[PDB]
Amino acid sequence: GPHMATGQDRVVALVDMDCFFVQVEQRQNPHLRNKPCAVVQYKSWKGGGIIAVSYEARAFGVTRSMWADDAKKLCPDLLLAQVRESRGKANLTKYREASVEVMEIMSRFAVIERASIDEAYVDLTSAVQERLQKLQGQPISADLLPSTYIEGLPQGPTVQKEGMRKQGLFQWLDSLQIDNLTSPDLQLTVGAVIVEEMRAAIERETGFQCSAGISHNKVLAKLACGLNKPNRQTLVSHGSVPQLFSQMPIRKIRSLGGKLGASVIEILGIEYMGELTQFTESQLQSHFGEKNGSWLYAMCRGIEHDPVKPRQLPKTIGCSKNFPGKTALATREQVQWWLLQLAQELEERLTKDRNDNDRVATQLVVSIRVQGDKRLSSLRRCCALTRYDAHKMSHDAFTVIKNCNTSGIQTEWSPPLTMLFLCATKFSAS
DNA sequence: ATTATGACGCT
DNA sequence: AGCGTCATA
Ligand SMILES: [Ca+2]
Ligand SMILES: [Mg+2]
Ligand SMILES: [Mg+2]
Repeated sequence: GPHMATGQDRVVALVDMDCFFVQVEQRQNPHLRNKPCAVVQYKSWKGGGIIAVSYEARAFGVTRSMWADDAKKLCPDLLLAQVRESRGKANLTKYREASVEVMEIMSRFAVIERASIDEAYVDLTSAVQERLQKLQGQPISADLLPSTYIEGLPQGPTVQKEGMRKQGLFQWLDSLQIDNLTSPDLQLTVGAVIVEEMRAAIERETGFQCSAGISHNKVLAKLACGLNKPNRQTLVSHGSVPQLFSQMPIRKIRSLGGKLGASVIEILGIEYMGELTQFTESQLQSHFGEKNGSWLYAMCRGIEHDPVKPRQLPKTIGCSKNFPGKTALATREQVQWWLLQLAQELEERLTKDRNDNDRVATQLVVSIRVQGDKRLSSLRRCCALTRYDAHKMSHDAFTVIKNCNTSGIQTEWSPPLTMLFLCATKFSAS
């Protein structure tokens, strides 16, 4: 009743760049614009592995993780851009720098949490309040929401996509009560107005297009963002949740796409998020633990409290290379040479990070994989990171891992190494 | 032979 | 600490 929290206290958005690495390459090379194209890494093995795909190329069935040679079978005219290679390995600097461009623009509008290289959560609660004041009970025009979808509308008693969008928008705005500054639906709507403006700014100042979700929390905002891509934004109201969740596979909700989601489905014998409402909080805790159970109980009702953390910079700076199949490292000279290549890229990124961001990493984490192990990482060891020097870091990395060498011969390395990873962590102000 | 990352949870 | 899970291009 009057004491039941509805999780409508905040306005939260999730902004996600459309086919990000592709857009970075298309800005640089106009010949790639408005074409089926993809970004690939390496080239020798099956034409390279695809890591990003334009919407034009997706229409042919091209996807992430596909070999370019196979993608070319679906899309003969597919254009490719290759990730830069430095020191024998893929180098993602261009994309990291493009990400910074976008994150800095978003930060002008509100506090953001960097969620990945191409997405950020935005806490719009305060900005919405401000804007509501300037508004002075004034109605919100559809013209202010030119790329917004209202999930679940239109409904009730045109055959084009943009027509449906506008019909839904009209029904929503027609129902809106603007004299109530505390109406959660109004708050979301003003949130959407602001996100339109943020998205226009990103495009104007970078050339990049993105999509966005606007709701009352991070999980719903993230889900909303994916509902209408590319180049559009979607508002998911509290009221829209029961219908939305009634047919939403559990695995679509962030954090349930893996083993836990699978167990929820298996143990409870359900398929859709909405079916969770029929269990008690204690029942859910009994199966999935205290934390996950409480989270599930609230989430299936559209409620979640994870804050947008004020963090625009990554917490770690890492460098990784796989050495698949026959390329696995089997000699000490090999292992040392590659530890050095990695350490050299790490040093470059760390030094730049110190100058830009006034901080210094203090821990070096070294991880390897050995041939045969099914896990992504076989062994993780840490040592002190006291100086930004590539020769030192690589020597230290070798020191922490050298005991892994089963070989009776000092010069040989067995079992061969299929992955090396150096990560700088535990930053302190400087 | 997806790869190269990056955040957070468990014990 | 070191391992595991889930997620990004
Ligand atoms: Ca994206
Ligand atoms: Mg993304
Ligand atoms: Mg993606």
